[PDB]
Amino acid sequence: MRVPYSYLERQFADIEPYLNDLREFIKTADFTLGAELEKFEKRFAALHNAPHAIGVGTGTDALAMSFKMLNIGAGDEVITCANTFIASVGAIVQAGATPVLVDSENGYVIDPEKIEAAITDKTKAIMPVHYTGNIADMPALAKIAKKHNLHIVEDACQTILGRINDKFVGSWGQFACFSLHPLKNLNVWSDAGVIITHSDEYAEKLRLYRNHGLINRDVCVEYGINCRMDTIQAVIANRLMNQLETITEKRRGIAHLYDQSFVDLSEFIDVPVRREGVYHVFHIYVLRVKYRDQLFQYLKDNGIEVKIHYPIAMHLQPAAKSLGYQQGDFPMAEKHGEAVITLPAHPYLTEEEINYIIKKVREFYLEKHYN
Ligand SMILES: Cc1ncc(COP(=O)(O)O)c(CN)c1O
Ligand code: NA
Ligand code: NA
Ligand code: NA
Repeated sequence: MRVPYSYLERQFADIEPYLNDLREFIKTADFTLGAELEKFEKRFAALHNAPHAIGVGTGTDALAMSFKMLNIGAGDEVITCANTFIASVGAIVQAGATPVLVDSENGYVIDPEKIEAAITDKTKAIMPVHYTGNIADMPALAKIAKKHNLHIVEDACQTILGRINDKFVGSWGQFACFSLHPLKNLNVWSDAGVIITHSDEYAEKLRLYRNHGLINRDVCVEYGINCRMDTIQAVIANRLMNQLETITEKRRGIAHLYDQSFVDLSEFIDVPVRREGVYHVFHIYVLRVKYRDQLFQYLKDNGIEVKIHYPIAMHLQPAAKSLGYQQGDFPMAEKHGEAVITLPAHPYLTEEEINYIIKKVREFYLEKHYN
């Protein structure tokens, strides 16, 4: 059996309804900041019980633009996690700020107990990453931010529908930033980002900033950039998001089945603790395992498209050299690169495929293929 990591071919196999939507959309020629984009934004904001969503060019830009709104840039420090995707740190640098790294904890998110030690006179914000779809410990982070007068920007680019009990992501930061770039639980056919905020003023400012600072075709009130989400992609999003809630819950269901299927293999497989009240959206299903390289080769040889997210931690990337960190600074993020593997875990998998993955993972260890 070959079990694909990507579900895109399956997800968009029933293609005609999308093409039909496009056929009608093209007649309107409403390509730029059009009605469909506003429709999308209102639905997306509502999903997170927030008053405003602003569609922008990419998730990375969403983060950088959030820092711009907060006047965070040259000479400022932004604390984030050493265990994350490059764009998290890239966005800080794009804004002109200096990224400062803190280790992760049991569930791949920023360790709240390690944040204060990293605070300096230059710190202006904390940027927790809701990494793998897990939600950072926001009440703890909010407490720290309040104590030190710091802004929070939530990197939710893997975390549409993320929530802790009564509070959706976006409840704590001035901004929460998301991505619709495939793959995501809600993905369009290109790059796209979204900023949500509860601030009327910041929402208005962002709508100017994403569109050259133009308040109308004749007047630019303040220099801005060209960074808006495409109206035509909002067409795609508006159809797919009809399935967003079901996609996300089914993905959680698969993750739970995996958690249960490996519970007796704690000698070989470390399943992260699932924190109470935390609606982990399982963007990816990541385990820490023994003999990781060997397991990876084995599963691949058996047709399962496993991946590693990611082998080289932020502080060990060539781009990060000038930050001055060294191997040993971030033990959790370092062990992560050595130990993690990601299993295909998307809701377009068949029951047979999911069972096959479980069988092969167990078999590797039970039959001692590591020897
Ligand atoms: C944690 C994280 N933050 C930011 C981004 C950047 O998002 P985008 O690809 O839309 O720029 C990504 C990638 N989607 C991400 O995984
Ligand atoms: Na935590
Ligand atoms: Na996804
Ligand atoms: Na496009």
